[PDB]
Amino acid sequence: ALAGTIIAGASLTFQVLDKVLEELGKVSRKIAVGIDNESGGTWTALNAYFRSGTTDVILPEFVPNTKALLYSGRKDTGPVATGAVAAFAYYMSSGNTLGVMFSVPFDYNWYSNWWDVKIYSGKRRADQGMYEDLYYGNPYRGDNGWHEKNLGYGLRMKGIMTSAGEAKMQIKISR
Amino acid sequence: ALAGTIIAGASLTFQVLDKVLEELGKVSRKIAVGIDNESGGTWTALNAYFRSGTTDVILPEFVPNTKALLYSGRKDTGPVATGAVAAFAYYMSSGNTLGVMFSVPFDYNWYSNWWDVKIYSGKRRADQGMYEDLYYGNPYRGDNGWHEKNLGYGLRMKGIMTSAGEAKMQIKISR
Amino acid sequence: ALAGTIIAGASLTFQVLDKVLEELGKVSRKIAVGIDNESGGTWTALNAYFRSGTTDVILPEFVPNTKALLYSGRKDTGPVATGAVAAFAYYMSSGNTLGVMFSVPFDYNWYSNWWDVKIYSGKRRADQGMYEDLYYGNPYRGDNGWHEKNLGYGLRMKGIMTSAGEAKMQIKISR
Amino acid sequence: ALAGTIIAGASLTFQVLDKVLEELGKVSRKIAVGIDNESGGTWTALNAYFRSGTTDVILPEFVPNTKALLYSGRKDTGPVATGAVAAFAYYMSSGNTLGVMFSVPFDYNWYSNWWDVKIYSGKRRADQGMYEDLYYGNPYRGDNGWHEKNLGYGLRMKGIMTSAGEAKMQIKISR
Amino acid sequence: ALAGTIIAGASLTFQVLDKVLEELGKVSRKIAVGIDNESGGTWTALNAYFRSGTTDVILPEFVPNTKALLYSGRKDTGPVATGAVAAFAYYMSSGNTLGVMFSVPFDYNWYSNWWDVKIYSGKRRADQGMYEDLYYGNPYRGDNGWHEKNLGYGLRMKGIMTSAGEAKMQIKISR
Amino acid sequence: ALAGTIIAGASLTFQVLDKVLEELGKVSRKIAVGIDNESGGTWTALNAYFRSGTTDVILPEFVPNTKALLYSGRKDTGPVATGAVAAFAYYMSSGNTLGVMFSVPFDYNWYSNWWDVKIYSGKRRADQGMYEDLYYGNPYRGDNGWHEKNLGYGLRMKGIMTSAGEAKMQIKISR
Amino acid sequence: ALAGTIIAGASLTFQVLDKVLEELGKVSRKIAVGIDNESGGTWTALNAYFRSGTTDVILPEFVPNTKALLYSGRKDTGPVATGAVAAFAYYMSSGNTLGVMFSVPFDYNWYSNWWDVKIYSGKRRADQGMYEDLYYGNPYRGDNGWHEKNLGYGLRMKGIMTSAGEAKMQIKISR
Amino acid sequence: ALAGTIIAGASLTFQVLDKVLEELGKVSRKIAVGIDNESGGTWTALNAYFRSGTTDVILPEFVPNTKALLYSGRKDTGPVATGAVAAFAYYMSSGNTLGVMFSVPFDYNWYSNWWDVKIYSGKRRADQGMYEDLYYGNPYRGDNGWHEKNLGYGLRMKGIMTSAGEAKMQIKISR
Ligand SMILES: CC(C)CCC[C@@H](C)[C@H]1CC[C@H]2[C@@H]3CC=C4C[C@@H](O)CC[C@]4(C)[C@H]3CC[C@]12C
Ligand SMILES: CC(C)CCC[C@@H](C)[C@H]1CC[C@H]2[C@@H]3CC=C4C[C@@H](O)CC[C@]4(C)[C@H]3CC[C@]12C
Ligand SMILES: CC(C)CCC[C@@H](C)[C@H]1CC[C@H]2[C@@H]3CC=C4C[C@@H](O)CC[C@]4(C)[C@H]3CC[C@]12C
Ligand SMILES: CC(C)CCC[C@@H](C)[C@H]1CC[C@H]2[C@@H]3CC=C4C[C@@H](O)CC[C@]4(C)[C@H]3CC[C@]12C
Ligand SMILES: CC(C)CCC[C@@H](C)[C@H]1CC[C@H]2[C@@H]3CC=C4C[C@@H](O)CC[C@]4(C)[C@H]3CC[C@]12C
Ligand SMILES: CC(C)CCC[C@@H](C)[C@H]1CC[C@H]2[C@@H]3CC=C4C[C@@H](O)CC[C@]4(C)[C@H]3CC[C@]12C
Repeated sequence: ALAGTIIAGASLTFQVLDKVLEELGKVSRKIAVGIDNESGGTWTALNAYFRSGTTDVILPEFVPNTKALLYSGRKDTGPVATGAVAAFAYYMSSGNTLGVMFSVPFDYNWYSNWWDVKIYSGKRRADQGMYEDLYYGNPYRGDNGWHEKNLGYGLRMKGIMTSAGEAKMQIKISR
Repeated sequence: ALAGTIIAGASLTFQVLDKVLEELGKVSRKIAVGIDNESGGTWTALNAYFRSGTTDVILPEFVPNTKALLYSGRKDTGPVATGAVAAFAYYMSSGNTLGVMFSVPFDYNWYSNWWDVKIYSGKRRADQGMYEDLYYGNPYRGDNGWHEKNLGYGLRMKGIMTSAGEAKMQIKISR
Repeated sequence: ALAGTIIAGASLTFQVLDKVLEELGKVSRKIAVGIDNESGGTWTALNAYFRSGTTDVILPEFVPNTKALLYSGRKDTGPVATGAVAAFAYYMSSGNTLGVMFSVPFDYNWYSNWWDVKIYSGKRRADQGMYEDLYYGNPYRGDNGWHEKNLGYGLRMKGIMTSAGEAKMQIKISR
Repeated sequence: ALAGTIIAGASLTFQVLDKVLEELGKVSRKIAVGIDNESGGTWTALNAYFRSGTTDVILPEFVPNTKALLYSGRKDTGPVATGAVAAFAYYMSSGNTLGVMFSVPFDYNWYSNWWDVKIYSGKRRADQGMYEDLYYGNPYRGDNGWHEKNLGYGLRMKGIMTSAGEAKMQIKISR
Repeated sequence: ALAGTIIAGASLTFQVLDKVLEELGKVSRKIAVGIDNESGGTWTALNAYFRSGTTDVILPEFVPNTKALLYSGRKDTGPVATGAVAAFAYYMSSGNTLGVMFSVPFDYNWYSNWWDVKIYSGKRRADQGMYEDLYYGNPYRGDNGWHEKNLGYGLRMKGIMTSAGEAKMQIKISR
Repeated sequence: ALAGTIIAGASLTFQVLDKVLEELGKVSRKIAVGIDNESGGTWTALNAYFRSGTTDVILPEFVPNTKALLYSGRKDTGPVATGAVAAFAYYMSSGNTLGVMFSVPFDYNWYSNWWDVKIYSGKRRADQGMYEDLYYGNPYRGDNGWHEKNLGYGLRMKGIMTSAGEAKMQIKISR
Repeated sequence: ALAGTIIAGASLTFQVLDKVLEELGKVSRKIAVGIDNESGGTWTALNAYFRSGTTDVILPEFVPNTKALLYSGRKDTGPVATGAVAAFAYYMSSGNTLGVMFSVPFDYNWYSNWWDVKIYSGKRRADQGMYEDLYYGNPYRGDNGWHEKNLGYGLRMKGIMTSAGEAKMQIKISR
Repeated sequence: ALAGTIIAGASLTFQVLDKVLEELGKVSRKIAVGIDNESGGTWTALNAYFRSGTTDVILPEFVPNTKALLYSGRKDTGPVATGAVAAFAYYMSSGNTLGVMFSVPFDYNWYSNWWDVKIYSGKRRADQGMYEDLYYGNPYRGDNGWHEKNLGYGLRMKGIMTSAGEAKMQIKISR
């Protein structure tokens, strides 16, 4: 009976697809970001632009001097094969913008964790352009290594990002 | 046997529908709203009009000056493909109405999170008209970005709404 | 074999009915009622008449002045397609009766939440007549909106009822 | 094969009976009873006679003046279609017996909650006769309403019983 | 095929027996016994003789005057259709023995709860003879009723036993 | 098909054996032993010899005068039809050995709980011989009864063992 | 159909192997070792050599005089039929090495628990040679018995090991 | 029917693969690392290079003198047959680099736990070269044994690594 075999095959297809979707839904991609502000002035949040994923918290409005920013991101809920990729911008009291990019990809056999920090002149909101500038420029690997560079404008950066799918990023901005 | 194949196909259909309804019922759409009142006077609640969804709390009767409003909304219980969309109104002591709209849709490949704040002359209750004015005017995206505008009548607004299906919205109204 | 097909169909019927009855039993209809008494005298409970549903608490015997009544209702246990509909009466010290109606229906595509408050001359127990008077008169919608009216006899009402199947109602009676 | 069809039908019958017995065993009928004693003297327990059901507590030996009796009853354990129906007796210090009846039936489309209180001359134990006198006399409905009557011998009663299958009963006996 | 039908029937038999044995194993028969000693002297435990069942505690060695005995019994573990039936004996300081019998049967449509208290001259250990004397004499029903009698030797008893399969017994021995 | 019937019968056999082994592994046999030492001197542990079962605690090294020994035993883990049977020895300061035997069998329709206490001249370790001397001599039944005897050497014993598969034994040794 | 019978048999084989591997994985073999040091000097850990199994703790670096060593071992994770067998060595301040062997086998119908303690001249690391010397010499049984011997060099040992698969070992080394 | 047998075999294959992937995902490989710094100066983290696995913590930025480093590593999430293998580097205040390697493999019948510590001239980041130098040089086995060596530059090392798949490593660096 053709119909009986079709029903058996459709049932097997249903079981396999159910398992596959459950597996895809259990994949975890998220990041916890901490940034120390020793720049000498308050930071004012502009926006976070998520190329992939979303967040369960609002971008904290202010980061006073000698205080820390706590932020986080995660992939979209469900069996969707995307990660947590974003760039966010804080307007500094010195009159320039601190842009921070992270990328925690879904497919780890084509991509890796990446991150970068840059200073943009004036007031600059995070968007796809800023994310492309940070990601396709010279970003750091999320390689469990500490990295240091002069940001310019009398500011320097020191930070690290882990290599895990549930990533941690720690950065200090100093003057 | 035709009847046996019909019964097998019906059993498979029942399994598939049970799975689909369970997944539809597991979709989460909700919003938590905080509004700081620095206008210089008490706010008196008028009403919340839900275009979609409902709420587990009553609209707080009063918001005193320098205090905050806590409110929330959620989608309807069950496998129903709708979100949490509403506009609510607070009569301010200055004699005008603060109207706030949020939209957290169900289907995110056609819609996005949106929100807006406006002041209406006199005492004005939230209804479908207020929701349409806010949503089909010039609303902000729930895009994880802070936005500021002059509300008029000596009042200004600064706020943010996240992009998640479980959204957070934070607004401060200031004079 | 006719008997074998009958057994297979009966088994499928049993599975479907089991699921349907479980789903019907999971539907939740309940209400939490709070009423502030600022009338200037004690209220004495008469009775609550439930058109639909029941309650897990006794109608509180007294509500002193400046105190609040806490009451609740819910639908009947099991896969029964009814809601929580009632009218209850408190004898006020002024010599008249405060009647309160709520309706939280089961089927939300034919009915909505409704509520009302009225004052009846003398001592009047809640019954089907009082429920019909409140429900088929000019009741308020449970629309997440605050409503105000003069009850008469030097008393006024201000209250709100939410639109959810698990509803909250808040009322204040004032003089 | 006749035997194979008999075995299939027997398996279906066993599944259906298992389901039915589980549901019958999940039905809950019970009552929690509180009685305030303001008669001016101690009450001494005589006995509780359960027409249906049983109890997890002993009838409290004494109820001193200005104290309260806490008692309870429940239906029999298992898939048995019976409720919690009883009459219990307390010998009052005045020399007469306070008899209290409650009925929380199993089948609510033939029966309802009922209760009553009476005083019997002298010392009188609860039995089937007392239960029949209270139940087939003029009992109150467990209808969420407060009721008052003069018990005689200088005593009066005020009480209420809820309409739920998990019932609450509150009575005060006063002089 | 005869063998295939035999395997199908044996599988159904195994399922039915598994369910029946589980149900039999879930039946609960136990008793909690409290006895107040106001006799004027210490009691010294002799033994408890269990006609049915066993216990999870040792018979307390002594019961001083104005103190209480706490004891318990239960049916045997597993799908065995027996109850908790025992008689236990305490040697009183006056030189005679207090024997106490309880019976909590398994099959409640042939038996009921029963209990009794007696005083035996001298030192008398509990055995089958004592249990038969108490059970087949004039025992009290576990009927939720308080009972009183003169034990003799200047001692009297007042006690009660509930009618449940998880029974409570409370007795006071007084002089 | 012979092979298909063999496979069906083997599957049924595997199910039955799995159930039987699970039930056998759920049988509980254990004992908790307390021994009060009022002999006037310290006891020094020699050894415990387990005819059946084992223990989760070490034999306490010393039991000082007026202190108590806590010990325990249990049946072997798994679906093995054996109980907790042992004899253990404490060398008393008076120069003789206190030997204690307990038996909590697996199969209760052939065996019963038994226990005994004896004093052996000099220093004597527990072994199969000591266990046989105590068990096949004149042991007490674990029958929920207190028993007393003169141990000799100026020492006497009073103790009790319960009849349960999870047994409790309490002994006091006195001088 | 040969293929269908092969598939049915392979499925049964899979079920049986899954159960067997789960059973093997639940077998527990572990040991907790405590050693009191009353030798008069500090012990310095050298190494533990595991003939079978592993450990979740590091060999404690030092055991000061009048302090205790806490160590543990266990069998390898998974359905592997091996136990917890080891010898470990502590260099004593007197210039010689304390070697301790334990064996907790997997298969208890061919092996038993064993243990021993020895002193080796000089500094001697634990290895297969030391384990063979202790295990194939004259080791003590883990028989729930206390054992005493003169270790030499002015030192003596007193200890005990239980007979369980989850074993406890207590040893004191004294001078 | 060829298609029916193919579907049955595919269903069995899917069950077997599901079981195998679940078991592979349950394998646990991780390491917890503690390093005491008694060198006389602060350590500054450079980086950790993971040949296999990843980590849930960032490499601690600094290790002050007389303080300890806490670090950890684990295998990649999912049914991937790899372990936790890494080398990490701390720049010491003396001007040289402390490099530490650990290896906790997945397949224990081809590999074993290994570890090593070395000092490299100047500032030297961990990479594949450092890992190869440590692992294919003369590393210590994670064999539950303490090991000591002179690191040079006036520094010495003493440490231990356990043999478990959930490994612990303790090292002290001293001057
Ligand atoms: C072959 C037979 C059994 C098909 C029966 C039609 C099924 C597929 C139809 C009938 C009723 C339908 C539902 C009706 C209403 C809703 C609520 C809506 O917000 C989302 C879709 C959902 C949940 C529909 C899903 C599809 C549905 C279950
Ligand atoms: C076809 C065969 C298997 C039918 C067997 C008859 C079944 C349906 C009968 C036999 C015994 C019956 C039970 C006997 C006693 C009680 C207790 C009563 O308070 C509620 C009904 C209940 C629980 C009955 C339900 C129906 C029942 C289980
Ligand atoms: C067709 C074949 C498999 C039938 C085998 C007979 C079955 C039904 C018999 C054999 C042994 C029996 C058990 C033997 C002992 C007891 C303990 C008693 O206190 C209650 C009944 C109970 C639990 C019996 C229930 C019925 C029983 C399980
Ligand atoms: C038809 C084939 C599969 C039958 C195989 C024989 C079965 C029934 C036999 C083989 C080994 C046996 C077990 C061997 C040892 C023990 C430990 C003993 O203390 C209780 C019984 C128990 C648990 C036996 C139960 C019965 C048993 C499982
Ligand atoms: C008919 C086919 C499927 C049979 C395949 C052979 C099976 C029975 C064999 C192959 C590999 C074997 C395992 C190999 C290794 C171990 C670890 C050892 O410490 C205990 C036994 C155990 C767990 C073996 C059990 C039996 C085993 C699973
Ligand atoms: C008959 C058909 C369905 C066979 C399909 C091939 C199966 C057996 C193959 C295809 C892909 C394979 C996997 C690919 C990658 C990995 C990660 C590796 O670290 C461990 C093995 C594992 C998990 C492989 C296991 C075997 C695997 C699942």
